[PDB]
Amino acid sequence: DTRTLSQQYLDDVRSGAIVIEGDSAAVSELILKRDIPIPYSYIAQLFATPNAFGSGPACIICHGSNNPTHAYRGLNLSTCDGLRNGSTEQPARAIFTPGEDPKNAIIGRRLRANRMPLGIAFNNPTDSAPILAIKEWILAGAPNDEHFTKEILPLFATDNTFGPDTPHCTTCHFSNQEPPSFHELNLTTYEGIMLGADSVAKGVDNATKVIIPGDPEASKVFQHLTEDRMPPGIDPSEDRDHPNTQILFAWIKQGAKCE
Amino acid sequence: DTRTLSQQYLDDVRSGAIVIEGDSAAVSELILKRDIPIPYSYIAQLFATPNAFGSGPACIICHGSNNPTHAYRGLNLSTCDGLRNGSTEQPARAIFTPGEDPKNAIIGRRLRANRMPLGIAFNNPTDSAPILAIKEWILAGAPNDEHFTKEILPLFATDNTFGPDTPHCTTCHFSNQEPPSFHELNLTTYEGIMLGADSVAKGVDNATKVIIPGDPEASKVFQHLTEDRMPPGIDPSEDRDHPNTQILFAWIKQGAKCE
Amino acid sequence: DTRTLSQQYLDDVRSGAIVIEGDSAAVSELILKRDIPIPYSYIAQLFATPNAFGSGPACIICHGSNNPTHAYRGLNLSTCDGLRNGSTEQPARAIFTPGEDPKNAIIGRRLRANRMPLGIAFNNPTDSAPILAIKEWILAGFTKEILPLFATDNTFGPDTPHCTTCHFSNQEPPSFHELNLTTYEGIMLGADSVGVDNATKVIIPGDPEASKVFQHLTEDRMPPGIDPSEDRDHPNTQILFAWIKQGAKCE
Ligand code: HEC
Ligand code: HEC
Ligand code: HEC
Ligand code: HEC
Ligand code: HEC
Ligand code: HEC
Ligand SMILES: [Cu+2]
Ligand SMILES: [Cu+2]
Repeated sequence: DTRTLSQQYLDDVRSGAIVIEGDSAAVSELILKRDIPIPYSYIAQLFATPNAFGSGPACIICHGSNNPTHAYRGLNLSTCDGLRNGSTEQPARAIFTPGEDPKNAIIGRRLRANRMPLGIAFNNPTDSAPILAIKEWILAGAPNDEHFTKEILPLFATDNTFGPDTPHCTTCHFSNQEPPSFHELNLTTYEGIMLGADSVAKGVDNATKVIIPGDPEASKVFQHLTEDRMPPGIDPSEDRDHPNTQILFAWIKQGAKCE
Repeated sequence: DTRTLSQQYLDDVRSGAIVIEGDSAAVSELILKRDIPIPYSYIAQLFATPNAFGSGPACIICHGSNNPTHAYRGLNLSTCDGLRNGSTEQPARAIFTPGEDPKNAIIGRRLRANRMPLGIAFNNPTDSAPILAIKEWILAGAPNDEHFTKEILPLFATDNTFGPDTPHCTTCHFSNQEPPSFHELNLTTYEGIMLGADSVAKGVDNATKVIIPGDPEASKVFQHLTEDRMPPGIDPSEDRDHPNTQILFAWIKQGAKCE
Repeated sequence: DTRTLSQQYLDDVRSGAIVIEGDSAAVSELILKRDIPIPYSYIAQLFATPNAFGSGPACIICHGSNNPTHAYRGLNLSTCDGLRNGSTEQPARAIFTPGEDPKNAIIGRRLRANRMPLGIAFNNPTDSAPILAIKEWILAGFTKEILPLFATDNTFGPDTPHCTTCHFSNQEPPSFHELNLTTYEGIMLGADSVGVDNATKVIIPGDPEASKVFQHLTEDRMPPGIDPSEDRDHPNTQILFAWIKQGAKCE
């Protein structure tokens, strides 16, 4: 106990414990690192203010109610209870779990995860023929059979597969070396797809699995194929590590408290 | 219909009914088109936040009371009731009518209509001699008589008429061909003035009469001469179709409900 | 005199009393000039909103409480009484005085005074060897121990220009705010000597805290890491000062 915020700051400026890289810095090093408590009052404002996590209309316009005709998915982001409840319209689901890191919970993917193939517009269907094919393949336990090789593998290497005028996934995900291949993810072979991302620069048994056999809902490929970044139409190049995103995550790790 | 937002959406991307042009898109096709209900809470934030409709101070600073010594025109934009009442200081007048399209109501012109001649500074009087002349000419039924040709017609073709270092209207409004004449409006002759704008590339059925004989208050000419765009000093080139404006308009058409 | 806001305006467009220079103008000529009353409701929104005075996180995040372990300096900017009270943590002190101009008060300096040397990062210490050397000299009311620090590169932190880089002459361009930091007299005369006997005094002997030099050396502009070139006369700053001068009223 006992040592003040001011006291640690004076000590950390002294030790060089504060590192400054593309500030931002004020937030990572003085707010998150020292685990300062975030009031719901600030979070409420975030969901209610246009451009709060990146370019686009305020979240509560489209998600301002638990009535599915007044709000998409009957998701009410405008109150603390509404946030904690998540989507109401069938199929109902929480968009995060209080006290747990939401980085990969639904609210996190919707704020940070660009839909794939990178740049594809939201008015392309998320239940098209190929997506549904990939879905069934994952359900099937993600087999390396004849069917996969002829009917599934080329989806990652063929132009205009998931919408008009879009590049094959293989354009950007084709090796295990970062530069030039993003997240060290290789989608050219079965072996590469099941291996997943970040397999070199951070373990190989600690790879970020991108297909989870039997569970399409949790498979990062399927998610990126079917989930549009919010607010709809946001440009993929907008900061995925926006301070407001981070502060929101912090408030959730702290218990998503209502005061 | 009794169909939910989500359902309308999954149906609209499939059919291709969603058109994307320079977002904007999220707002026009998902918010306005689907007739989503706008809460007063958001509107309040619009009038209380600086730069909400384009660059400048928050509206409620200058319009925060029905007491004419605390607020210009005794106009209170800070409460729902204040909005509905409008300007209180004599001459008292509503600034919109609940349930009616406000695009050309007082609130609409003050957000979207740049004062003419374009760019003229707001510290130029709005009751100068030329304006009053034009006012009276419209009161008289806008005759094409001897008087008009001599005393009124040149007011649109003479530099520095409505203020210092301002170009003649005739600089930008001189034919019915857009490029080069703005809004296809011609102020060089009586015939052109009564004809009005937008009569050509979209026909005589999208014509916009710009002088309404017997009513200066309703004549778009008189309006542009006397009404400074808000907040004062806002650059003419600021988006005249700001999303928050479009949302403000929507809330008014829905009835300006206070919850 | 008993004319409404609207009436004063019409008289002022007519009189030419309204002057427009790089707007900005609406707030200086219509809000501040006519002393429109500023509501606390707006002021609260200012401390609660990110980027309200320039780039950076909202003030009430780091200063949201009178508990020095939940808010820096035990300063609560999130309530009206919190504001008036100021810093709770020792040394406890108010950050402004209601009814008095706050421009060079603590809240004003933190909004408007870029830390020196210009551009210096906030993770550089403010009780380092050179600065502490200087603190005692002002307390004392020389040439070898104090003076050279203003013409020396990398004095107060790594990769920083010597103060003399920007303050080396008598008039404005190329010397900012007409201040010359190379000699004893230029330092005691102060800035804006072109002045010359009402020049903005920059050192107050016996009082480090009111000496503008000590202030700029030890006080980081808020929010921390804000780029020095961000408008130092932000309209929201000006409105806040207006609210303080009006009595810092809570209703
Ligand atoms: C309309 C203009 C929207 C705005 C503004 C925001 N979102 Fe949204 N959201 C919108 C649609 C059409 C959908 C898909 C609906 C469907 O039935 O498929 C979504 C989806 C979400 C979700 C996921 C819902 C779920 O998994 O059950 C989330 C978590 C979400 N949106 C959040 C969100 C946030 C945080 C926003 C502001 C930054 C935001 N949305 C804006 C439409 C619109
Ligand atoms: C470049 C033009 C790309 C194409 C084509 C595809 N993706 Fe992509 N991917 C790209 C980037 C820049 C990123 C990083 C995140 C960001 O939005 O900037 C990603 C990431 C993924 C991931 C997540 C990886 C993780 O470690 O969590 C997945 C699962 C993914 N990409 C899959 C994927 C698929 C299936 C694609 C084709 C349909 C595809 N990507 C195309 C860039 C590009
Ligand atoms: C002062 C700094 C102002 C700010 C900020 C805004 N407005 Fe304003 N407004 C101001 C003046 C000096 C005037 C004209 C006064 C006169 O006596 O003629 C106006 C006028 C309006 C009106 C017209 C109402 C009428 O009855 O004629 C409207 C509807 C209006 N202003 C709205 C408005 C909005 C929406 C603002 C924010 C975007 C806004 N004003 C800012 C002074 C100031
Ligand atoms: C160019 C430098 C212009 C001068 C000089 C004047 N106006 Fe104009 N006007 C201009 C533009 C670009 C527009 C479109 C709206 C915008 O703000 O960008 C207009 C519009 C009008 C209108 C309304 C037209 C409509 O379709 O409703 C009117 C009635 C009008 N302008 C009249 C007008 C008068 C009387 C002028 C001289 C005092 C004048 N304009 C100058 C560009 C320019
Ligand atoms: C953390 C991320 C902060 C944000 C956001 C803001 N400020 Fe701050 N402030 C912060 C620190 C680390 C310090 C120094 C602490 C120390 O012990 O020296 C300060 C200091 C101030 C002060 C001075 C208080 C005093 O007693 O002298 C003031 C008046 C101040 N800060 C105000 C302020 C404002 C107005 C902010 C938003 C615009 C703001 N701070 C943001 C940390 C952080
Ligand atoms: C530029 C490269 C600078 C260096 C190096 C130093 N200062 Fe400076 N100073 C600079 C500017 C552009 C300004 C104007 C205000 C602003 O923040 O932009 C200032 C201001 C001061 C003042 C106050 C002047 C006044 O009229 O009140 C002081 C007292 C001051 N600066 C002192 C100072 C010291 C002690 C420096 C080195 C240790 C120093 N300055 C370096 C630009 C630059
Ligand atoms: Cu302890
Ligand atoms: Cu029906």
